[PDB]
Amino acid sequence: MAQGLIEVERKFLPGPGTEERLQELGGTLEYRVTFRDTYYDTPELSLMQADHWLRRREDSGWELKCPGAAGVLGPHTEYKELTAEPTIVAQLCKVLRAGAGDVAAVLGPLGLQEVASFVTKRSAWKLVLLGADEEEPQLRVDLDTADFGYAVGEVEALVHEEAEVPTALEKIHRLSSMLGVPAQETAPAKLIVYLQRFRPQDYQRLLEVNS
Ligand SMILES: [Cl-]
Ligand SMILES: [Cl-]
Repeated sequence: MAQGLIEVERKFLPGPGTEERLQELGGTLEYRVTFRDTYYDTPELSLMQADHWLRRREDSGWELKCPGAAGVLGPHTEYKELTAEPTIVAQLCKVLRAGAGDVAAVLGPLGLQEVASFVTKRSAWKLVLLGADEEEPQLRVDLDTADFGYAVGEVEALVHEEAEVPTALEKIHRLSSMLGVPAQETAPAKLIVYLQRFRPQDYQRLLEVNS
């Protein structure tokens, strides 16, 4: 189970020189892929309010991201990636305060409805660091373009235990600086931009309740 359940990440807005600097560091373009995700939430965006993200990826399956360090690390920084459907069901019941063995079965009972569906084109780069001669010596950089035109990058470390997260954060920040990402720069998740575009009243309601 070598990869790890915990995503540590930093989103950014790509520029013309991002891939070249990745290459010059020894990074490689591992693949280019296109994937369709459908996201689910209550009409109140209860999951999004709790920094939970539930999606079913075509030809891949369900995933629930939920914060690994809620209240300690800011949103869009660390997520446990839940893919075993019984764990997803348990965590959804927990967050939403509610006999489903699979996620499809729980949507009705929990009041979860489709809130977005869209396709992303991704260039997945990986950087093996120090020729692999260190702990967790691979960082991923995804360069995504959503079908609505939004371009977003993510520098990502996948680790196994919360105790690895501080070091992962440090390495992601250092790689981010080398790719030319301003320290203060933020970039919204694709789903948030989808809501801005196509469900602007939901996006406004989200801003209001999150404050
Ligand atoms: Cl397994
Ligand atoms: Cl995103």
